[PDB]
Amino acid sequence: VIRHFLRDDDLSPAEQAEVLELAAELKKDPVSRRPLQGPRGVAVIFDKNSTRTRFSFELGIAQLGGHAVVVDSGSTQLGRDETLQDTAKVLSRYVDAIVWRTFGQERLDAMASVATVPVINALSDEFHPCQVLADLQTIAERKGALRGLRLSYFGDGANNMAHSLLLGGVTAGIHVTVAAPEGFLPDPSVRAAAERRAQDTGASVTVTADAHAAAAGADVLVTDTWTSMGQENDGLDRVKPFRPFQLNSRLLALADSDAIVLHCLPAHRGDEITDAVMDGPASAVWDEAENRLHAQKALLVWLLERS
Amino acid sequence: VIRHFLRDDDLSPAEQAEVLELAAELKKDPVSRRPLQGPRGVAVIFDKNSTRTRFSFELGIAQLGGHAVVVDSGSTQLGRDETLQDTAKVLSRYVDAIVWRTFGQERLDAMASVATVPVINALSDEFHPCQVLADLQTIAERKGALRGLRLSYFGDGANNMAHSLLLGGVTAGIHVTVAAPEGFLPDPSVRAAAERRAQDTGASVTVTADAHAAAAGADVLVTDTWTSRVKPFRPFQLNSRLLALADSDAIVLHCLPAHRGDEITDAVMDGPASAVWDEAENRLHAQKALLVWLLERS
Amino acid sequence: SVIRHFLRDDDLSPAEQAEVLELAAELKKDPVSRRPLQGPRGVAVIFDKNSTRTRFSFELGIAQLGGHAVVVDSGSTQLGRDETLQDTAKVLSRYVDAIVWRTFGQERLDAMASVATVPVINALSDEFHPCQVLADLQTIAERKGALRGLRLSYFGDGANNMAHSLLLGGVTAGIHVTVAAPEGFLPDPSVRAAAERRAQDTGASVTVTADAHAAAAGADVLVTDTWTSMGQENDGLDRVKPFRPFQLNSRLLALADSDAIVLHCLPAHRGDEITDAVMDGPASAVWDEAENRLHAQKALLVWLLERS
Repeated sequence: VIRHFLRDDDLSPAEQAEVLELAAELKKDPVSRRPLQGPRGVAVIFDKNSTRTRFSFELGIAQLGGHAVVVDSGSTQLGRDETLQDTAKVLSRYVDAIVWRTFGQERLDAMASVATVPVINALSDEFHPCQVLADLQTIAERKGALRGLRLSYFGDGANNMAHSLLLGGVTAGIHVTVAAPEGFLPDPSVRAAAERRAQDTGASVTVTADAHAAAAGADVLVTDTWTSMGQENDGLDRVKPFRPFQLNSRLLALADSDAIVLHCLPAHRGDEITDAVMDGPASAVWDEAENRLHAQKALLVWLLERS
Repeated sequence: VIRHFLRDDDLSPAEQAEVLELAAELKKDPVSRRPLQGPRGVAVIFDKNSTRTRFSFELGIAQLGGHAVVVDSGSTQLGRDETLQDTAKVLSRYVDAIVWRTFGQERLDAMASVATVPVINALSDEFHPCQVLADLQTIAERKGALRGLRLSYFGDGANNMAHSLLLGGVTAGIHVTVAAPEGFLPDPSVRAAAERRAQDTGASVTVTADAHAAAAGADVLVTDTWTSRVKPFRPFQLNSRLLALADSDAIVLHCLPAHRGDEITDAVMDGPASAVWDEAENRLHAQKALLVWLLERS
Repeated sequence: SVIRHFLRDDDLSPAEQAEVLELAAELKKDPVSRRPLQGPRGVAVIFDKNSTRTRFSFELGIAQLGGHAVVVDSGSTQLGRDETLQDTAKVLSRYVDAIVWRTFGQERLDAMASVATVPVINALSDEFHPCQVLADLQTIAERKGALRGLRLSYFGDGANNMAHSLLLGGVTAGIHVTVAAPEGFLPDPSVRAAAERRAQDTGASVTVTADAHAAAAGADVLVTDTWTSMGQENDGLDRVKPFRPFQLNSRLLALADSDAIVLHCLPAHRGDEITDAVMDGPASAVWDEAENRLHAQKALLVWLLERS
């Protein structure tokens, strides 16, 4: 059985713990594991723009001994000239894993349904699970055991980061709160999956429109841009509902005195997060970005040896 | 004293056999040849979109120890800011071979006239010779000796795949048939070159509008998308009806991407005659063999 | 230690430039003998503008130092739009050991270098092209030996990146540099003054003239470049008539030293700034010059990495 990573709950709590431990080991010894020596190939396909995911996967694959074939948005978007299933079958003959940033989750599901190699979600409309592996590695290295920590996410509660912080966070035993305005709440199916997974780990799920209540006592405060490129023409004012949820100094003062701040980047300073918070002593955004490299190398090692 | 690969007949029958033998060796032992260790560079330039050619060349070059510099069609078109001859001279100072997917064959000829390193056609409007090397490797590993086999291509008989199956097929001793409607027949000078090469190998060339006759007794049945306007080609659809007419143990090939329901049906493409996935894999092995072979002769 | 960047030619002292150029000759002889980036370690190579020579030379050179170039080209969204240049520089510094960047305004390079924790290298900007001039100096040294006291004349637009870098990099090597350009197209005053100060240290000199024949006479090296960059195509000027007298043609080359060599960074517009006869003739060193982008930039990277 081939293991894929299309959503955070694809890993059990025990498996997630294995990946996060390998991530810590690979951060210490970054070229000690060469499962892709040869080089073996890995597909890294971008239907959307990327800086952090592009650099971290391309270099991480190289440091595992492999060669990343990076496909840009200049190539014809996949699924136009042939079925995604046909593409997955041919790519499986060239590479040992397929890393793909795309739109609908169903596109990832289609490729994983027929690929003979692991398929990894490098960002979809619905989830960003490699980002949250790096977030969890960052939280662990700054706070220790993840179980019982309180994490609050602020902004659009139905975007990929909100969904993956729910799923990935409760898998780690984190008490996850999503603070979002009315009409921007997590997908019900994702919320229910996080609630079921939380039963197994002692975690919990909270969804609230009360930003100050979400910030109070939190160990980790997280936010993300409020609007994806596909939502810019959706007809909504996507600024006025979110301003109460801005991660600013006043909000940070409400959290635990030792709280840290995460943001997957790119940040739009002055919108979802302020300069004072992002450049202040609680910010862990640069270590978080670095840990994309280490966490994704661990994920690849782990999937490859189980597939 | 420098060898290029712009069309299938650039290799003699004997040299094609050498490259195909190397392809089988490299498929068994994919990192056993490292002529590009260093790394030395290879340019891989795309004037137009690619999946299979991009992956197969980029990874194949890496597995020869080299480093492919992949130039995308999003980058400024080649020969727009300076002559192709100036580009060829400069690239020859950085890389040991130039792989190029373009349109007009005369562009490939211009590059190859001045480059001091091998130039390889990664797909042109006229030929797709690296695809046919992979096809020949696929046929060989399933049927053994190529000489005397019957291969039929169906559909648009005027495109690069039809031309290269003609030229590369007769170079291997294959009796090649193109089944195509009038107005979409092979270029006469390509057909004439194929008939000429066929005299040396025991091969032959047939061009027919009768898909049933072409399918009857065929050992290899091949098709490709119809446009690069569909009414003339429908009778040449590679479906279960035609396949039922072929020889026992016949192989089905399609260079990809496929438009399922047009030139080929799901039942044929997903059925037990289909070798389209091995065929696509063999782009990697056959192109590595081609590069090894060209580099040691250049 | 401090972090050394290479944004303009004078970022290297004369002694430091000599070290880089010596390393360039050593690496040309033994191209895989230095592996500071083995691992591989990453290097970012970002192109806000098109390139062939800089793209191939940096991507392969980095690989031959053992590293892995992450090449970002113009189809990926332009840097500075999705997030600040400073945020980008901080993030890249966590993934790579150096940042190579072809961009527009020099101030954009200054912004990344202010926050980056790794060397930033100018791979061509509006104001300078210092990696080209390192390759030019390597080529001249190959052909002529000692650079000190040679006479080099550049012809064409006196205010573009190649004129500025030939001034600064040339006098840093002890070369007497002349820029021959029509009035109105003269070097930036602050670059001219900086080159005059640096020339005083090396015994070199700076000359700026509208007299192309006088600039060619006695020269050891004649250099030109295209007259018009993309950003100037719509500046309203006739950018042909003023530059015709400055064309590097056979008549001009005949006025220089009988063993003079000809350089051109490429791409060339044959028939405008240079003629076929000159570019394809025996004085032309343009192909060696292009090849030396590989060697000189490898030397630069080795040198910066060991000091950062």
